[PDB]
Amino acid sequence: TRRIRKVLVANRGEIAIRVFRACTELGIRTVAIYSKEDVGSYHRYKADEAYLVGEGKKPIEAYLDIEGIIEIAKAHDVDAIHPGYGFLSENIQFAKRCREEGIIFIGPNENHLDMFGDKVKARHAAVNAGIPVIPGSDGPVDGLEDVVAFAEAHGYPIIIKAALGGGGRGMRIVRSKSEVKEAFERAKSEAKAAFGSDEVYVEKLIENPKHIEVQILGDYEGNIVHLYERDCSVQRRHQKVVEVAPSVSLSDELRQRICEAAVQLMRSVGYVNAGTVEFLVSGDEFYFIEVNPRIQVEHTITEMITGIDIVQSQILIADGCSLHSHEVGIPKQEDIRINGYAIQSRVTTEDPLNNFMPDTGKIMAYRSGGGFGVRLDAGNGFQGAVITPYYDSLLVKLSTWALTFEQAARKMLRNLREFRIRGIKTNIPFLENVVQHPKFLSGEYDTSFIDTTPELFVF
Amino acid sequence: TRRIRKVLVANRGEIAIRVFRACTELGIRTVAIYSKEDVGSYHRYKADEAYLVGEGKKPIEAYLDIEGIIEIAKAHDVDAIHPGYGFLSENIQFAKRCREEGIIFIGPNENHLDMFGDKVKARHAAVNAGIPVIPGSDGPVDGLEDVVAFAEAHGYPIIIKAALGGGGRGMRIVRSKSEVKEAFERAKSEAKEVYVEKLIENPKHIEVQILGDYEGNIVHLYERDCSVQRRHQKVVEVAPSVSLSDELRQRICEAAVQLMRSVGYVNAGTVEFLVSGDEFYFIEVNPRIQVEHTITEMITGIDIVQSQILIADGCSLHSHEVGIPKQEDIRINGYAIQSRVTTEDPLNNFMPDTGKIMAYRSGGGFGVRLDAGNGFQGAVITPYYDSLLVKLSTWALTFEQAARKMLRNLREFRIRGIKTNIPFLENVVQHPKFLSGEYDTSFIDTTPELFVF
Repeated sequence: TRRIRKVLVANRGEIAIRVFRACTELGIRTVAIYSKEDVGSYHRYKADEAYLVGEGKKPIEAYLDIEGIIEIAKAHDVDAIHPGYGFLSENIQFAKRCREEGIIFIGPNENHLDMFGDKVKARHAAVNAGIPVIPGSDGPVDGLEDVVAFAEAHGYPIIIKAALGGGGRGMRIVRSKSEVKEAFERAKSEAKAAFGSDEVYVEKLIENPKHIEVQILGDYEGNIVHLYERDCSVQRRHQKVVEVAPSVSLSDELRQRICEAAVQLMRSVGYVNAGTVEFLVSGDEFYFIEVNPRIQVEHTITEMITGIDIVQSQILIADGCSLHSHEVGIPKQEDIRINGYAIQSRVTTEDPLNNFMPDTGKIMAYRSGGGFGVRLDAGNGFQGAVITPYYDSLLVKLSTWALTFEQAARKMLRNLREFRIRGIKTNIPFLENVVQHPKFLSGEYDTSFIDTTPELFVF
Repeated sequence: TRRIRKVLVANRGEIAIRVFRACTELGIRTVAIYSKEDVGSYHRYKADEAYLVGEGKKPIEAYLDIEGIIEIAKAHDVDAIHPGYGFLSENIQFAKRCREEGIIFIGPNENHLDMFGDKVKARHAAVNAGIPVIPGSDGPVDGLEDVVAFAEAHGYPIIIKAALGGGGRGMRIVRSKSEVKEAFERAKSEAKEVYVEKLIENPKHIEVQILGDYEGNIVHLYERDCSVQRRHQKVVEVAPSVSLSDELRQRICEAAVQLMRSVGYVNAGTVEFLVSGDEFYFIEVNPRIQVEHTITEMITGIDIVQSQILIADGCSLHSHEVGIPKQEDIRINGYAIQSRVTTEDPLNNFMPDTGKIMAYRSGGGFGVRLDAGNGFQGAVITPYYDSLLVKLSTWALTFEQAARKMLRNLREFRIRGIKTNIPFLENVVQHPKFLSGEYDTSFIDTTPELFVF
């Protein structure tokens, strides 16, 4: 039976607002939480009722207050909590505590949150399921001949990483065999000097990939569907900037192989609810790299090309409904379709002329464009608002759909342009630069785009 | 260009919450007004701001205080007012004051309101546009032989009415020539000067949605079928009409466009017709939005309220912002049905029940729109307004499916603490005559079972 009368969103800003709408639409009452920091936040007011959480804790911590949140749910007849993204949404402790208190958790099961929070467990999950992964040594290599033969087996470019460098430091790229001997000896002595261990791993470098992600929905009855892919190749220093759906110049036969790859893995683990599978792509090959056991900021553009409300589905799936049930109403795979293109970006208070440091303060004048095929998910982008340093400094999330990619791009550019802000800086001039650039407009581009095109940083 | 940054909704309940949605989806800030009575009304908390209006007036008059509404709008920097339906939404003096105070009126011009708020002025605009109307004597008849001849030209059945009387209190049907002699004779004695009209009996009731811009552009969004009526009240609307020919559909829609173009109508409006076989007849223009507007949005995929706001902001029908395709490219897909759940107890003559809702749960889901009025747990339903719990609209690829969803969702409502009309709504939507897709305005009033429970 449907149990969910009232839902609490344990989150803030645009994604809280997003789930409030989904709830109201479904006839479900809502509960927002806010920190002292958010006593003036827009989201506090878009819920049917709001309660202060994590009092005396810090700005970020007050949303991590697992016991105070749950104390609120039980205190006000909450049946289920939506975790949105990016706070407790992937936290195992939260989910099982909900389960103990008899509060439903909109999201997959804990063994899902665990298996996909560990890169090793996931890598194993994917190989078990028959999906390709990026070739790497499992431990640190024994010696030079190992790196040589790894390279003979997988082809350069390769990359050698210090063991204790963790991620992101003590890494060395090798493009040729004439390059490997010195590059290895060096990678040892340098990791030993900087971290204290000479141990290094090797990986296959998949260079300048397209970053392709697939949306997934599973019910408790084992049904799985993909809502096709979103293209997240437009990135600055590896952080997402503009997502496109579907991927413009992705082979449609390649589109197929990828998506099936994603369902085959999620079915093999019986993923329940909403989740995404990420791949890196080069030519005809693709490699699994991550699963996000939750919804994502950019879910919007898939909803637009498919016509499926993803957040409404999350809730219904959480109350026991199946993907093809009357209420969820998602069709069989072969009848799900994409129509046109959709693009998203996120207007922030990041000052591109100040190393993108987030500006703070009070927005004196605020006005936006909007319209058909335009979607305005506001964070705290409104006139008179007070933007603090504590959070995601997100003014509004902007999603634009049109029949043709070219059209979707004009729509985005035109609506970034229609914005009038007074009182704080924003990242609009950079967003403007990115989506107006011939390379993006070409539909054909990979993850090296932004980092490699310097004119994007002239204002 | 565009000037709308803030809109006040001069209304309450579902229609005001519906416009609050559109506004937010456009980056537009929202203000609500509530009467003292609606101090715990849901819509008050759904707007960005909210101010008590008409304090010290009756409940209805509260939402009729033009000067109190203007005041709130000026004091709070409102650029435009949405009247919704059913209060000041057709009030020429309301639109006049807005223009006066340079406040945009989300709706057509004052002359549109005037000509279409009068049956005579309306009939003349329809006629002057080449649109068929229902036959009548342009004045009182001179004697019996004129009635005879009127019916010979237009055909029985005819209707005889008194002048000092009015529609209803002074009206008599005549089906054959045998009656006219005695009927005409009676009408003269009873009414004690008479008029004659053709009777369009058991007509289907079809209305066409129209939109126009300040550039002179006009599109229809096809028709809604409102035949299903209890005592001429609308109970269940369907779109598109299930058993209405395409030729006839096309003919009826063009009639609506032709007529609205000829008057330069602007913003949202509806042209009502009565259809009989292959003939149809103009009867009314609703120069505002209607309750049923949901089901037309659903089949066409066009957001009418948002188009309303953008059109009043100067935006062209086919501009980037409004985004409506060429008339020829506008399509309909699937079917949509609307129902309104109220506290009308059909076991107490449909008298509106009041009180505190102790328990409330509804269904919901894909293809289901819930436009809440005051149907929520812990709500207190007063006898003063529309007494609406929730306006229910369902869409599906086929009519049968859309009917089943509507029926299925009605059955999921759990309401404890007060009566509703779901018992009637269910009987109506489950009946095979309605499911057949082939019914007219006589359906409800000639099917008694609908009132057994």
